[PDB]
Amino acid sequence: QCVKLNDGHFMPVLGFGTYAPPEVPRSKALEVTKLAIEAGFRHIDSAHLYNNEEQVGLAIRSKIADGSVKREDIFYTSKLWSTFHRPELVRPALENSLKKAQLDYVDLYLIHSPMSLKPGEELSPTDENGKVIFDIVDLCTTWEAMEKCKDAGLAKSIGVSNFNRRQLEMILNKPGLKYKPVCNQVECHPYFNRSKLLDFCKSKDIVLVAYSALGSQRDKRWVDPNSPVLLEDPVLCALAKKHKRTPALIALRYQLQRGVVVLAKSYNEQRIRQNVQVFEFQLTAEDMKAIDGLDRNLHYFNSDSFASHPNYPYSDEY
Ligand SMILES: NC(=O)c1ccc[n+]([C@@H]2O[C@H](COP(=O)([O-])OP(=O)(O)OC[C@H]3O[C@@H](n4cnc5c(N)ncnc54)[C@H](OP(=O)(O)O)[C@@H]3O)[C@@H](O)[C@H]2O)c1
Ligand SMILES: COc1ccc2c(c1)c(Cc1no[nH]c1=O)c(C)n2C(=O)c1ccc(Cl)cc1
Repeated sequence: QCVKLNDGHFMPVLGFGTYAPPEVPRSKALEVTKLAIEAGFRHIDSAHLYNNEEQVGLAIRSKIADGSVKREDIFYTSKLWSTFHRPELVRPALENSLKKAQLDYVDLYLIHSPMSLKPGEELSPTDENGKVIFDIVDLCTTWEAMEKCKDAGLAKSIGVSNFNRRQLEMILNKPGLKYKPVCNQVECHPYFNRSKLLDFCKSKDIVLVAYSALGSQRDKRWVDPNSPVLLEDPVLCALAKKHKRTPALIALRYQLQRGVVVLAKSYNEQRIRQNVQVFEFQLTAEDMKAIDGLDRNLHYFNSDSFASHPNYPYSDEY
């Protein structure tokens, strides 16, 4: 149940999403990561941004200690936050994630976003007028620092997140490149299916990893409440009824059959266990075309405050 990455390592094709908004107590991340491993999740997606790597690492430690898994059975992802793009900050940021999680390595380290921010430990640097402070960094130099993290053994694989085709090509065409990104983790669901970007990634042996594949958590700081609810889509709901599954399972299976590695966040014990049932049924070729028809170019995150960023990913066609 894995895909082979272009560096030879293997990534489980279903991943557990661990982000929860700050109102959720941090003990929950510990509890649900254990439930996820107990349910069969082996790929766990975290990040410095999520303020939960300590709890996710504790959950992994606990399941290793009780004999449920070994460390090599777990695929753990962290991400470099955008205030750490300057190359001298990359390894210290990774080492800090490893210390928090009490891991010797991450299986995957990503550049969280191409949209560089003012360097510092402050995650949301803002000016005297409350505006986020951008930074200008050559992401090829960030990538060179990521490559050194892989050679140092601290990350088994390295990749990117929220890149568009042009930004991927900047890395791929970098002189003296040693490691291609193994993946590009991007927003991907039936209302924003990234088919052109997926075709490009396939042509370069880069895995597309889908986040907000269930339509996001609809956080009201970020999500227009008038945006359509993905899991209420009539086509998804009709397919769920036809297959005797759930709209969530349809949305996850859609990604698996188009060669996309799919993440699924749930902090609910029964939904966690439901999502691993994605492997138990199949969509027909006609089902897949019907879902392909749902694309609305819908980004669940209101990105107006970032649209002026030089590395804003959504100005290009893809
Ligand atoms: N690289 C990035 O920039 C980036 C951005 C966004 C997300 N991510 C990663 O992707 C992960 C998931 O994306 P997401 O956080 O946007 O959430 P999601 O996977 O789109 O799921 C969204 C909501 O679906 C609900 N859900 C889960 N399973 C369900 C089921 N079987 N039936 C019905 N509802 C179900 C969950 O609510 P309950 O918890 O109540 O089940 C969750 O809040 C994140 O946790 C994070 O790891 C990365
Ligand atoms: C749909 O929800 C979204 C969408 C985008 C998101 C996020 C959640 C999150 C935060 C988060 N929540 O859960 N896990 C995560 O990492 C970030 C850090 N995003 C980006 O950086 C991003 C890239 C391009 C653009 Cl234009 C805007 C934002």
